[PDB]
Amino acid sequence: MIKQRTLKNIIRATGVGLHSGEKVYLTLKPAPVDTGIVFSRTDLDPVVEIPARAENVGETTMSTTLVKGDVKVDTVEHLLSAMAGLGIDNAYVELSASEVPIMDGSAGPFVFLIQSAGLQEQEAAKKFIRIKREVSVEEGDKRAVFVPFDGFKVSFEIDFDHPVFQQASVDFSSTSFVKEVSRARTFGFMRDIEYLRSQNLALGGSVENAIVVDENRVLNEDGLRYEDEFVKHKILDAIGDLYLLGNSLIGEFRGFKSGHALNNQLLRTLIADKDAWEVVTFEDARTAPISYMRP
Ligand SMILES: C[C@H](O)c1nccn1Cc1cc(C#Cc2ccc(CCCO)cc2)on1
Ligand SMILES: [Zn+2]
Repeated sequence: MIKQRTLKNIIRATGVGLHSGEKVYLTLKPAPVDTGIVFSRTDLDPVVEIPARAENVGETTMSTTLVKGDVKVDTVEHLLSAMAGLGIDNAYVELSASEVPIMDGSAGPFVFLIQSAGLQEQEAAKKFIRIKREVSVEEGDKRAVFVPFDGFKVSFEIDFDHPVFQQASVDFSSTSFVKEVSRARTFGFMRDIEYLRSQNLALGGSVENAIVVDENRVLNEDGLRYEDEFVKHKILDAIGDLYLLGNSLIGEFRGFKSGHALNNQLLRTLIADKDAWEVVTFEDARTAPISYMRP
């Protein structure tokens, strides 16, 4: 059967929050079956724990923020993307501050650390949420859509009014999340330093953790990791936001200029429409529509 997975070993990492600019220490730990992904602020006394679920998303401005009362865990999406890509069902994520570290701006450092720790299969069937009806949310010209699909696939399209320009579609049962998506970096326009550092955001942002773009070009000296890196990163963001569902998806997501707000809203509409989805397990991995890497 397709079995639940956790980490084989604990792993640690350190870095800076993109938005807050704070040094943060990160600890990923194994967790028992049906725990899901749980974030833990271990700098507070008592320790405050926020399950990574759609219901705990409190802010969606330029990142996906988990919130429980007055306590937040900011920028969960890239880490959650890495967990989903390697099929981690259960894990404690400890943090010494209010934000996941940005690392290099992509999921690469996370997938690397996870696979270094190794994966551990658990004796419980993995639960999947299967999309059985189209579910669509729109707001003005942006749209986010679930469509039934025998597998897992993400299509995205962005329309930035900028000289450097986009669309991509990836089927994750036939192409590698790691090779083709995980290295795609966070990005920001120099245009938006008015906006960002008037809202006191992106305090930790630099060329070390983001593609910086002026009116005409990428300012990073070594340029781009992929020709379509921007749209690839949006796909990475979506995978992260969709994992707040609490179970892995069988279906297709289509994004049209969507982002954190509209992705979360899709999940909330999905959850609410119980005719559009079902929980399923696979007693024989050989007949299942998706597959994962050997542990
Ligand atoms: C964090 C979220 O998941 C995300 N992924 C891609 C973009 N975004 C949104 C975003 C994007 C950003 C950003 C940014 C920025 C701007 C300027 C600089 C350097 C300027 C001179 O050294 C560095 C970084 O902040 N939030
Ligand atoms: Zn991102």
